[PDB]
Amino acid sequence: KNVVIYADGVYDMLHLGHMKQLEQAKKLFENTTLIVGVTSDNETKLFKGQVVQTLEERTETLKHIRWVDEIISPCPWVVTPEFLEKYKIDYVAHDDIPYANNQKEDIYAWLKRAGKFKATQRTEGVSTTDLIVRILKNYE
Amino acid sequence: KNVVIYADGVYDMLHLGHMKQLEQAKKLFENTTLIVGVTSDNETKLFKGQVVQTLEERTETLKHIRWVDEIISPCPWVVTPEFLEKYKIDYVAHDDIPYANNQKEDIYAWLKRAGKFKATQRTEGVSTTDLIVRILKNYED
Ligand SMILES: C[N+](C)(C)CCOP(=O)([O-])OP(=O)(O)OC[C@H]1O[C@@H](n2ccc(N)nc2=O)[C@H](O)[C@@H]1O
Ligand SMILES: C[N+](C)(C)CCOP(=O)([O-])OP(=O)(O)OC[C@H]1O[C@@H](n2ccc(N)nc2=O)[C@H](O)[C@@H]1O
Repeated sequence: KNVVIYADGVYDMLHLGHMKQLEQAKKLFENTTLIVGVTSDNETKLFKGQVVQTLEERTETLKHIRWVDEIISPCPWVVTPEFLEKYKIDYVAHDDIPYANNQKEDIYAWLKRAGKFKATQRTEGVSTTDLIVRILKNYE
Repeated sequence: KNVVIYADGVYDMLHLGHMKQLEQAKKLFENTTLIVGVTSDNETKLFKGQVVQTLEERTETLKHIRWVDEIISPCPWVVTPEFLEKYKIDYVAHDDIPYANNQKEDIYAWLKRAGKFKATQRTEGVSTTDLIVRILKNYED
């Protein structure tokens, strides 16, 4: 009854949305190991856009989060079944929103069809960027 | 054996500096209870300046940090002997820069004289605002 959970992400400018996500992942079953995958600077730039923080920084911050049991740094961009079998992963946690890879429309779709995906919910309006937006409007 | 450490703060827009301070506090001794105090919205505006996040949001964020054993929200601005009595605190953990208000040049002074203060180190250039400065200095994002 100990279920391995893999949640992957850039985890740039770690903020309460990520932390709450990691909490949902950890708490999907009574007993878990939560493995966090953090993407590389270079893949993140190729496929998404430039990263504010290096992989080292993004990895360091996540060590402070209560829910995290293990970290894979760097992690791959797309989840392969070789990868699930290597880290003994039972389910992959991430939001519902289809995640495009330029021509490939949802890199998580295979996992949903395979029965190996658990949806977590986004939290809105608490990003590191929304916080600065509040500062620039209390000025004004 | 078990030592009770009290770290107090605003803990606005929680960032790696804060987390590292808490980590240091927690690890001051082999066995500890880390109690974190989080200041009220109105006292923070009155004694320090704008607080971006409410008391509820600052409290919630700290819920997620590995080192935190207990939170006192809201906490008082100035530590008193009665407060250390109430929670059984051995040491208050904070950076060693004297912290002024209207009445005293260092609100930590009595604890420092009393052998009841543990200095933690600041970590510079990792704040939530410093991160947003790196986006803006290189708008290539
Ligand atoms: C690169 N991948 C495909 C391997 C995973 C990347 O995933 P991502 O770009 O959604 O990364 P991210 O760092 O933005 O999000 C990481 C995790 O944070 C969660 N998240 C993020 C922001 C937010 N406001 N609420 C959230 O719940 C996302 O749902 C995701 O589950
Ligand atoms: C208001 N008090 C007097 C009740 C508590 C102290 O309030 P404060 O203004 O220092 O709060 P703060 O939130 O700015 O910082 C709280 C704690 O994080 C530490 N800190 C802060 C910023 C930073 N870059 N590194 C840190 O180590 C501070 O030294 C302090 O120990």
